[PDB]
Amino acid sequence: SAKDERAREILRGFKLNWMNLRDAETGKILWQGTEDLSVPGVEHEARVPKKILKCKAVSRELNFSSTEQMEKFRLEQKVYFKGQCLEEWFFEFGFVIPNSTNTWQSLIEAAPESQMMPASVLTGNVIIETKFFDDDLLVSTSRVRLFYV
Ligand SMILES: *C/C=C(\C)CC/C=C(\C)CCC=C(C)C
Repeated sequence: SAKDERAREILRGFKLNWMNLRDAETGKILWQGTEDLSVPGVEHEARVPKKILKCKAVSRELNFSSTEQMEKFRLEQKVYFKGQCLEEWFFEFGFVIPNSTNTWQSLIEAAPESQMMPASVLTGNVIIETKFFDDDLLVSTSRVRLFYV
């Protein structure tokens, strides 16, 4: 109940300003999203360029503002393909200063994958469920359906 109240307070002060996917090697922006993907209760959509799938290393840039302080801001992202969990990502940011705006890049450094699922198969069939936490406090759960265009 106090937990519920604190979570809603954080969420009220929180905005995802933008998300970019970048080519980590060149810094080139491959996709820019400006919808607040952190808002719960709606299915958001992202139309990402199919060329993403052949990019050797993709950094995820999130820029977010928070009126509230957070001790351990972090994300859990579960990627579903046709209802079934394909992969899981966990990204910790850490301590967030009250009234701050922060640019956050995340990279999972791994071997590029030469064998991928077709864009035509992925598109519209991928949902990313993101849980926004401060430590163990769940602030928000959003869903984004991916199209590869
Ligand atoms: C290369 C990364 C891909 C295709 C997944 C990108 C993620 C999204 C688009 C949605 C991210 C959602 C939040 C940050 C809430």
